[PDB]
Amino acid sequence: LRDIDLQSIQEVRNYLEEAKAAQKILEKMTQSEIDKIVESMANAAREEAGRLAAMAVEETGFGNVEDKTLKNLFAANDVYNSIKDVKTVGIIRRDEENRVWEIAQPVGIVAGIIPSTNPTSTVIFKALIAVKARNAIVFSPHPSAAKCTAEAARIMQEAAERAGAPKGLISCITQPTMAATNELMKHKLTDVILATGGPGLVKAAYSSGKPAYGVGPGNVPVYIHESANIAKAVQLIIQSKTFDYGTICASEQALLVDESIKEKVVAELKQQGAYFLNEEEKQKVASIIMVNGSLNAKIVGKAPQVIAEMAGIEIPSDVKLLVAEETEVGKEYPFSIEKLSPILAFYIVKGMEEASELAQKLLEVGGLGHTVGIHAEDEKVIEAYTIDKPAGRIVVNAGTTFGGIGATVNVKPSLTLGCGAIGNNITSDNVTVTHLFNIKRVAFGVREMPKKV
Amino acid sequence: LRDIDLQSIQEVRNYLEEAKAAQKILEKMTQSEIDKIVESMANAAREEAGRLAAMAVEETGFGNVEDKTLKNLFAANDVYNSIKDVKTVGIIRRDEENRVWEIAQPVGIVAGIIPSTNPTSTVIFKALIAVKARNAIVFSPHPSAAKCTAEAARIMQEAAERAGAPKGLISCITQPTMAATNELMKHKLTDVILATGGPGLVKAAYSSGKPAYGVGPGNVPVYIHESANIAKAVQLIIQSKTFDYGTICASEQALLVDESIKEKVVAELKQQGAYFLNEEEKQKVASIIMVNGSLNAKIVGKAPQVIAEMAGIEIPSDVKLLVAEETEVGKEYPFSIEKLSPILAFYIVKGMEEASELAQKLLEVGGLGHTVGIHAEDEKVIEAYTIDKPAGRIVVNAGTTFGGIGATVNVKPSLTLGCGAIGNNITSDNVTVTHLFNIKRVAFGVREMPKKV
Amino acid sequence: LRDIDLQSIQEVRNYLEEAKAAQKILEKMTQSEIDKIVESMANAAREEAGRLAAMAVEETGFGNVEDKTLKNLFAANDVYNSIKDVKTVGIIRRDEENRVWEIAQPVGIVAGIIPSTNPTSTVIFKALIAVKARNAIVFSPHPSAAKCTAEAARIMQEAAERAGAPKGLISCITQPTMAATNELMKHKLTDVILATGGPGLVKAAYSSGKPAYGVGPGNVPVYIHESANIAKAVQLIIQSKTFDYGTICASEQALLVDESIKEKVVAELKQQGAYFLNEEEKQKVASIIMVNGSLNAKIVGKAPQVIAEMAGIEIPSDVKLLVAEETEVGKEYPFSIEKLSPILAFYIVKGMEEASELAQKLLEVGGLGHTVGIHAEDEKVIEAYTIDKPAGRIVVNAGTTFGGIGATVNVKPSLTLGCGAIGNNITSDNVTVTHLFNIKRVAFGVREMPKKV
Amino acid sequence: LRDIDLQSIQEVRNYLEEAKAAQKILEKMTQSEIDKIVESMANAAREEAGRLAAMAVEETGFGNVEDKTLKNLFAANDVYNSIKDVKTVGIIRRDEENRVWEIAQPVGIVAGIIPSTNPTSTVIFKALIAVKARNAIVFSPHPSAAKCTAEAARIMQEAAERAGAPKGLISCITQPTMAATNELMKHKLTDVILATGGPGLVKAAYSSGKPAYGVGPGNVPVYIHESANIAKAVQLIIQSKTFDYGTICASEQALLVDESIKEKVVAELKQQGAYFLNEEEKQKVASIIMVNGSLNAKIVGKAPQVIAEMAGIEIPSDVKLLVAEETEVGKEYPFSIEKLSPILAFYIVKGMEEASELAQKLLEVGGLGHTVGIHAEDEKVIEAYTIDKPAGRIVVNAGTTFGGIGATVNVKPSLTLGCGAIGNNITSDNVTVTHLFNIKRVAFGVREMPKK
Ligand SMILES: [Mg+2]
Ligand SMILES: [Mg+2]
Ligand SMILES: [Mg+2]
Ligand SMILES: [Mg+2]
Repeated sequence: LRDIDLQSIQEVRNYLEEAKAAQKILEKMTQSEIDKIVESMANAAREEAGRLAAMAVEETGFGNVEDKTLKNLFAANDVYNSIKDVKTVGIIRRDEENRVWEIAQPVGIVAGIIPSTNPTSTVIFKALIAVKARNAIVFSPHPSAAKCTAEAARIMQEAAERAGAPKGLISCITQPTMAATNELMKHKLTDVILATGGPGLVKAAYSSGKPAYGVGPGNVPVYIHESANIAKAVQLIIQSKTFDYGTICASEQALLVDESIKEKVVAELKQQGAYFLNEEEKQKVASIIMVNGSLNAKIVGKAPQVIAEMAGIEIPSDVKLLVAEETEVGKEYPFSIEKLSPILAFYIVKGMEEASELAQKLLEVGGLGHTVGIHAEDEKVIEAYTIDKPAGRIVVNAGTTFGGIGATVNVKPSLTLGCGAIGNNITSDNVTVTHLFNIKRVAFGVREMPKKV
Repeated sequence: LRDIDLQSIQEVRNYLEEAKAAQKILEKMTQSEIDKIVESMANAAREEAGRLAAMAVEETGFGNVEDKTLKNLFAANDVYNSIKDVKTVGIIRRDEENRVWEIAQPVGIVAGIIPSTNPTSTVIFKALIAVKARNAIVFSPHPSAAKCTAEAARIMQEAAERAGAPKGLISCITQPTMAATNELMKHKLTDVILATGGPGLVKAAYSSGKPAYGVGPGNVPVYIHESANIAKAVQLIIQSKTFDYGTICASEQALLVDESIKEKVVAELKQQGAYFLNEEEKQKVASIIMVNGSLNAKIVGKAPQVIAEMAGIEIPSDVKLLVAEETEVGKEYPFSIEKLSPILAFYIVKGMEEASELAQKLLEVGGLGHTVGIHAEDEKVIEAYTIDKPAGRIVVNAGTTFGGIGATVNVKPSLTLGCGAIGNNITSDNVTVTHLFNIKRVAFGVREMPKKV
Repeated sequence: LRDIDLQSIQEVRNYLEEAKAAQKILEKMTQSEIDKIVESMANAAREEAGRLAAMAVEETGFGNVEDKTLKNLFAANDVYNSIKDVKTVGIIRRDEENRVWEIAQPVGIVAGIIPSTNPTSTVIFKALIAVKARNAIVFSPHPSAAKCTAEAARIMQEAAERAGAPKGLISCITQPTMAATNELMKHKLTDVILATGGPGLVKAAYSSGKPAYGVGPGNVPVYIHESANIAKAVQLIIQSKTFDYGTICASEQALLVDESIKEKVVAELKQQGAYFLNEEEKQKVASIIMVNGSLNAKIVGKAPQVIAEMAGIEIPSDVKLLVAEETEVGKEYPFSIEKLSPILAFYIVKGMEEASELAQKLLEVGGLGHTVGIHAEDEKVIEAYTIDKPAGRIVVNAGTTFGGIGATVNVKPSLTLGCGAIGNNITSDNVTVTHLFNIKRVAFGVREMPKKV
Repeated sequence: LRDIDLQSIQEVRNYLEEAKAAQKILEKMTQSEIDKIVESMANAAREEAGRLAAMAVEETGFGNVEDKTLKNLFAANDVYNSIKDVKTVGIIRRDEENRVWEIAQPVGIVAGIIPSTNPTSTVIFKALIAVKARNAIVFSPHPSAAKCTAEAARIMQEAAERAGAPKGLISCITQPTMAATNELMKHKLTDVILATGGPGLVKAAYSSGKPAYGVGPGNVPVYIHESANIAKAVQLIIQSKTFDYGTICASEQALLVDESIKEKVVAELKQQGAYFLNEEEKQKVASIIMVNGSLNAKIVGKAPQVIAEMAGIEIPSDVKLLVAEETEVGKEYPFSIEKLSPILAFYIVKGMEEASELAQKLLEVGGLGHTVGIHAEDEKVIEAYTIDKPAGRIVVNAGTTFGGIGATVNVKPSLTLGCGAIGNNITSDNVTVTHLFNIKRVAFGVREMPKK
């Protein structure tokens, strides 16, 4: 075979056949044996966190090395700790009085689609949950992130083998193509797809004929209520928003601010490193946010100074993020969409009801089912505001990046955030190890069936 | 007539838009208002169980009215009782230690695909679980069951309306066509597909671009170990196998019997109404079990006497099931496949190990992930036999029809039995109300994110 | 509004069924009855040519009324004269020495796809050749020209009918949709597709499952050799290029001019109304020629003054066309593409070999198999230049608009110009009446077949 | 084996790229150089006719070696003779009074789809007409005839190359797959599809995005009018019908016979080797004509004795064809469909009018646009009968096999019989060399364009 599309198809087929053999071997191991493999994988991810981070920044041009290192550690530490004690081998629950017990059943071979924004960390995370549940996994990288994705996969497989795992358990397409992605998603041997990517790739996953856990995009609106701790709220928002220069789907995109505290919030934002664009600077930044009707890849995950330069504006070197005041919401209004960069929209609101109506509109521009935030000290207000928001993660008094993924609030640590039915997803959960094994129920007859009505 | 396809598309579009408006109204109600609607629906199903049963037998030619009535009552009583106390409105859980509230979120509009074998009971089952989780539902019948399916939906909607539900909540396609099925599965307003049907239609649901809960087919092997109470085992098996003349996917298809108790088992089966075919009779029956290389629809749900007539053999009028001693397994051995009728294969085995190898082979002929059975009093044998069977329902000392669906063993009452990844499904659960709402998590800041490494 | 797609499908189905019935009636008529019908149609077109021209300019904003009026007359007169004496009924050829005779066989129902640039004239031309060949025809308009296209079809039907034609012989989709176009191209009653449109629609026609005659796009290069009558060649070029403000695919897009007459040709161009853009103005005009990577629709068929304003430059009010001197060819050099407007590129060449090289490059930019031109009085040069050019119409000493369609050179009058295999078409012919009937051959035994080798 | 699909796709891409290069070199040759290449090809086909015939019978199980040898010679002789003097290089026509020239332009690369019934003869025919028009051609065989089809191709290429043709001009997919068929039909470099096969491949060819010449199936009804020379009609009918055991699409499938001569026709048929089935025998043969609502592949191109064994009937050795009297027409009546084997239907009619009505109904069962036949000496009846038949080939006083392909009546020699719009084809012509080059017209200004 000479041509790269055919070669990539053959490569996927080889990987899946090898994965099938590897998973048969893995399924026979004890819980201790599995847990030892997962622990070794987590240890290698930890050791390799910085180096993988630097590969990703260099290859993709997104983000910064210190934050990608922390993203990798989040996968190596937080994800690992949330699954290390989960029972995944044999009988995992007995219910003596109902005369049922539950047996864990691996799904088999998982197809992992990896994003360009979180390439190495998503590999670490998916490799850990897949292998803990006793599956093999075959990865498909984004073409912009092919080399670092593959290196992360190799490190996981080699760490797994050192602890006794079989060859071919963890693999990665080396030459990404549409043909190979299509083969991986539709192949006979593929059992479950974990599709972490854009809406089109997720749509393909749910068109594949295979069971799939997809995600949806975010466009996270955050309400700062007049009861907020303003300095703390601003601190949390800025740390979350500028993390890896805004590459995570759960990051803040718009602030909705009660008019009674707007002056204080602005001053606090400015003090903590935000640059407020004037009407002319806003137009110039706006004109590079979108090209040809969608987000400009060239601003994704870029420092505020790089964005400033691209837009032809002039800012201080210590600026942490750009902010623009906004009144409108929609695709024709670039500051109201998901920006995946250190840029925030700033909407003034009269109170909670106007905030909710704006939040609903912003979610409808490419954020349904994903994440919202609120900063407030009034529980009544928090309860009334949050109850009807279409998001699987409703983050209170925390940065939405770190809350969404379960770093700083107690949802399951994950880099695959299901957006529920409203987001065209099978679940609203943070996807984790329990999504990658089936439960079999052994159940005894305890009632008699009548055969007369 | 030329344009029934276009009219059926239009009808789907009308139902979904009416379903959209209805669900919005439903979603605003209290738990008690929802529960009153569900209760009224259950009551009406109970009252109409016999009339729906009769419509289904006459229209499809499958089964008998007594058993179909019981099947409807299973949906009206067992399913109702298993969901009536489930919380589905608002905050369903507050986790004070983890600082997380769980909010129940309806998926929206469910597309319910209905099989020709369990037409009215599946409608009852799906309508109850859909409405209890605060959804609208649009049904799609098999063409050979369009009238009884639509009548069951009509009765569910009228019952719901009587107790306060909005018009348009529950609807059913009246003119089934490929175009309409396609429209329903792919339409922008459809949120989740419940696909109960053949592997073809389920594959279509997982190809639709939408989240789906599919099923897989059964081909249930049942092991009678030498330790079994033989009279009781045979009774449970015959009651289950002949229920509705064998139309339920969980019903027994092959018995695997320890040689040491073969003669007793055969004699007990004969005593309880089984007719063992001789070699000439076997071959005549085998000829009408499949046409092309697939199950012959004309024997599905037929009394033994009808089948005898079809195969041109004669049998006593009191015969309850046909049995055929067999040694081979494969698509080309018609007695080893799923027969969906009162025909049972009979395999002799030396012990448990040989039983497992045959069970495994039978499941591979179109039963993976579905159901298995075993009859035994030796607990260690039970434990050893059951641990490695690829079936979501592993039924011990009960009829597999009634065990699988949760009538006589404690799995969730359901007529949509997921077969997990091994059967191309997103779950191995008995599908129930918890599969039709997403959980949103309101989660408070409880940890700090480290700024550096 | 929601169901306009479904209504348009039903509309197509009605038209096709009525056309089938109409065509059956028409096929039984004599040659003289057919010719009377065709004559009536042509007279009606001749009478309506001005009115339909004004409708098309009004609805599409392309071109001008005087030139569209002449375009309609081309179809009502030239096309009509080229077919009125063609034999299309019964035996059309007798070969007595070969013992064979030919019988004309109508193709049946023709699907005619109509462009936005030539909406009324293409309808006239197609209706004439279809009915002359004893076919029915169902038209599909471009959306931006639906009204004037439908009105042209109506006038043709009513004229046919006045002369004795059946109802439903000529029809037109009134609400164009993708669904209707698809239905028309693929319907079981559709016999032959005339696809006059962009490469996307023609590709759809060759993917329809049906026999199709398509076109390709033009990008016509014209060589002015030093032997040319310069005043006459510039006059021919200008009249052709500015006709309907350059909407026709066969219109000149680039001039290739011998260095030795460069100054004379430039001067002659200016004298006859050409405005040569300077570097400043070039860049401004280029900015509006392409939006995204394709031709800007807003310049199509616009007077040079409109284009000047759009580009924000000032030109004298008597300017008939803009000209830009160029050296590069390719899809990123906007002056080298097909411009469908009164803009002309202008290349200097040392002589014939460099002219050929450039013409080949220019046709590769979206003109393959369509049209080329040369002005020259040297016969040897004409022969050597034309022999190897990939164009079905090779126009000598004439404007290419009028030449390509057969107004001023002797190719068959047509508005559907096949670009041959090189342009992804079944023919390189100017499509006309002989493409719309099949020939049947009645042939007698004249030789004996050997029985043995 | 797992990835033969991928290998076959790569093979197609290699052939197309080499085809491209080859055609570019071929296009520069003189008419004289082209004609020498074509002649050399036709010579080699002639020499290899018997050998190819034996391979095809062995590989496919269809027909017999003698008739297949004749079929290959028809391509090597009749097709060659019909194209060898056609002008195809450069300027092919000049017109001083209209001031127009015509230049022949090769289509480029031809994808030739080859049926299982005529596998080697169709390769010879398509290669000759494609290379004569100065094209390259890539063949796609039916899986049942892969080896003999590739060998026919190899022989043409070798012969062409001996006479100076470039490498890669003529090629053939060696392992047929769906993937490879799809690739060849849809590839960027493919210019024209010649689709000779069942309605399904033909549909795929007109669904490919590419210009295509398809065929349609035959179901040829033949009318024997009371004015016919009966002994001669029967002979022509039997020789045509039994040729290669009935594998050619133009072959007779049903006789429509004037009541007034019925007895003589029956007697004459029997005398010339026909076996008339009794009612019981008819039911048994009917039972194996159709399998699963379509023509049973297992009777295609089989001797009548072989068909007799399959049906459980007993017939003499010297029988040449089976005949059944029939009254009904439709898919539910196996004797009324296209049988591609030495089986004929026998209908009695009162006269021409019932014959036409019957002929129309038989064509609507899978024969539209293809071929029809009549045997008669009354010129007026011939004219009256033929004028309204929807067939591109209307064969008079000849066997329809040999008439339809142009062996024994003057239509262009061809094994790709277009069935017109009524047969879902772009033409009703016997496809030949002129369908494989475009005409470019060099045309001079002769008129002025006005205003108002
Ligand atoms: Mg699998
Ligand atoms: Mg929705
Ligand atoms: Mg037709
Ligand atoms: Mg080409």
